[PDB]
Amino acid sequence: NFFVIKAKENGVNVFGMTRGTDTRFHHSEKLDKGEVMIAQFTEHTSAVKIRGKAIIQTSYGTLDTEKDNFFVIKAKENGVNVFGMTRGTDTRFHHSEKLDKGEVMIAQFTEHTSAVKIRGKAIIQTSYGTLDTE
Amino acid sequence: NFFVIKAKENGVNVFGMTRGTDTRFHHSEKLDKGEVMIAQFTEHTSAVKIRGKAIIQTSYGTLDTEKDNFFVIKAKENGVNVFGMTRGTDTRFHHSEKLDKGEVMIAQFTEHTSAVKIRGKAIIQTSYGTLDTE
Amino acid sequence: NFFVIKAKENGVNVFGMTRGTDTRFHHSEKLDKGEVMIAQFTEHTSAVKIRGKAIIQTSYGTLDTEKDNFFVIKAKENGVNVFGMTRGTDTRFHHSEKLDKGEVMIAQFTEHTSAVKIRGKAIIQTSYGTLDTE
Amino acid sequence: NFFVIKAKENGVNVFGMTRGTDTRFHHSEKLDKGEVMIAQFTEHTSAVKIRGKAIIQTSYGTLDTEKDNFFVIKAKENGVNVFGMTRGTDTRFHHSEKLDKGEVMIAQFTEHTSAVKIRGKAIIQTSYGTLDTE
Amino acid sequence: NFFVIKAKENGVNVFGMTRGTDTRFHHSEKLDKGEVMIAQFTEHTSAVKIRGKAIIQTSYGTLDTEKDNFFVIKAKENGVNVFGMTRGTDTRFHHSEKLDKGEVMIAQFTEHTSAVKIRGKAIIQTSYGTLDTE
Amino acid sequence: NFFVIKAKENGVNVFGMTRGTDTRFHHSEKLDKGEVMIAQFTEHTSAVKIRGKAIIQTSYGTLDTEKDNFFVIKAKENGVNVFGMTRGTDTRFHHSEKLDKGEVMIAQFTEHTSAVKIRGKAIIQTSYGTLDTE
Repeated sequence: NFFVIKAKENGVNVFGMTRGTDTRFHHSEKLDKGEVMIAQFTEHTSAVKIRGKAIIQTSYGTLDTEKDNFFVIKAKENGVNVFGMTRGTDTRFHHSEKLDKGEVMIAQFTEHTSAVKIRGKAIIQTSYGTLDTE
Repeated sequence: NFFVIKAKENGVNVFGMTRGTDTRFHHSEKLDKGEVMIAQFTEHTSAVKIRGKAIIQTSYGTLDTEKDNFFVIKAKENGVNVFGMTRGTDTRFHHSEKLDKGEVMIAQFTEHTSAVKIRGKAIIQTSYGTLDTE
Repeated sequence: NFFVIKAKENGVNVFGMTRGTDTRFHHSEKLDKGEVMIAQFTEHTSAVKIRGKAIIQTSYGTLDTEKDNFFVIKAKENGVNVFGMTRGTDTRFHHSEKLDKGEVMIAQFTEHTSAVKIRGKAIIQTSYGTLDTE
Repeated sequence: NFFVIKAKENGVNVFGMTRGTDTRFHHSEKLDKGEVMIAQFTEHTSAVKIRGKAIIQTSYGTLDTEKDNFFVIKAKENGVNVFGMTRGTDTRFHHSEKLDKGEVMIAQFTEHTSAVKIRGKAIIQTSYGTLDTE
Repeated sequence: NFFVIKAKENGVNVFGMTRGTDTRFHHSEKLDKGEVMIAQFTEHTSAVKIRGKAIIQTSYGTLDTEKDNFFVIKAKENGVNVFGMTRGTDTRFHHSEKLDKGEVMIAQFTEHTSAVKIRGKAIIQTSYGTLDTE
Repeated sequence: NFFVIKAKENGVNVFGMTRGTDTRFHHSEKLDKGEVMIAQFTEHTSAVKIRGKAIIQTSYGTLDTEKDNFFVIKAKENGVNVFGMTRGTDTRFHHSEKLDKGEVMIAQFTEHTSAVKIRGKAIIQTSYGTLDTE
């Protein structure tokens, strides 16, 4: 599948997360005002972290960064965190991702992870609908 | 497929059942108030047992723990039990699962089981609709 | 595919027919009042015979035993019979199944049978709709 | 796919045509009043000829013998004929089938035939709709 | 896929074009008044040229010869021509087909051709809709 | 998939871009007034550049050159540019395409490119809807 982004300012950033349990950012894009980005989910990148004033658009609908298979998360407040399961018999929440207010995250479901856990107040969108932490 | 859970309290628990006739719980999660969980059905886990005050959401609709392919069961009362068939020529109800009032169960259909039998008063949801024991 | 049953009394029975031309019953279930059953069609069982006061539910709709791919039959009266073709060049109606008033039958289409013939007054449901013998 | 027939009298007949250019009838069924028949299209039988007072029902709708992929033909009058093409470079109308008023024909599309031609007044039904010779 | 034709006169003709860049007519059918034809698109025939007073019917709708994947063309006037691309690196319009007023053409997309060009005034129908040269 | 073009003048041009990171134009078509073109996306051509007064029609709708999976771009003004990502670990915007006011571009998603970036004011259409740079 694919997604669409639009920039409301200069400096809107994109971080690509390495696919797998070992997670780190390999890119730091910079988008000027009026930018529009189109991209896929690849074997190298199963998730994307968006930053800055931007508009994100996907199959589940259109999301705004400022307004108060795969899945969507929008951080309503600061300190928002996320956790990931390790597939297989060895079971534990491997990582504790972190996000700030207004940050957005998107990720597919990988052979390395079968479940996810979230912390902080945030909005969630899926192929089934939407879900708010409050 | 996938499912979504939301926690209304602290201590909402998740038990993963080992896939196959040999059934036992390999995990005991703990969810605080405001938790949200997303997970898949895996070769290691064909069924899930949910416990505590929570909201469960699936393709068949949205279910509440307190309000009075794969399938869904919601225990309306205490003493609710479930049974499973053994696939193949050797035919008999192998186990007698047990559930309490307000407990929820979800399970795929496995190569080890072709049919299921339920006891106690409960609610059932499927790709076809819903069914109440009363 | 799958089907759902509900019991209105004690003693609702289920007979599984051996897949193939050689047909006989390998099981005789007993369902108490309030029972609910879920099962698949398997290589070992291509058809099922239901007996007793029960409610049957499938993709073609919901059927009642008392009210006056695969296919559905409901015996409106006693003496209802069914016949099966033998696939291949050797062509003849191999068997003459029998059913009583209120009895229900369900069966897939197998490599052993390509056509079926019915006798007695009965109701039929398919992926296309419903059909009454009268 | 499949089809359904219902008999309005005794002696409703079914002829199965051998699949391929070499066409002849291998069966002559007899249906009493109130009969109902269900059958498939098989490698041995790509077409079926129906005779007598009967009701035929398919994905394209419900047809009556008396009222004035695969395809459907209903003979409105006597002398109705049909012709078949031979697939491959060798091209010619191999046969000239014949039908009487009220007769019905059904046939799949085979590796031996790519096109068909009809004569007499008749009604035609397809996955696209219906067509009358008049 | 398939198509349907109906004849409004005697002498309605059908020309089958050889599949590939080398195009010539291998057949010249003759249809009397009231004829109805059904045929497929085959490896031997990727396109068909229709001539005479007839009614053509396809998934894109119903067309009349007199009224003023694959694709459809209807010649509104005389001198209508069509051209075909040669697939691969070697690129040029290989042929210049010709059609008269009221003539109709149908063709699949082949490994030999990836694009087509038309000349004269004509009507076009596709899986997307219709298009008129005027 | 496919697309349709119509010419409003003489000299409407088509440029085919070589599939892959190495991009250059292999063809320069000329379309007279009233032209209509149909073509596919091929292994040799993953994108097409349209020039001149023309009407373009695709699954996402109908576009006009003058009015003020794969994707669509319409240059609203002069100086419009586009950029492409290089798939794999080696990550950078390889090229900076350029377009003038009224120019249109169409391209599939290739194994060589996973994302694209645009510059200038333009209109975008996708399987999800439309997007304007303003």
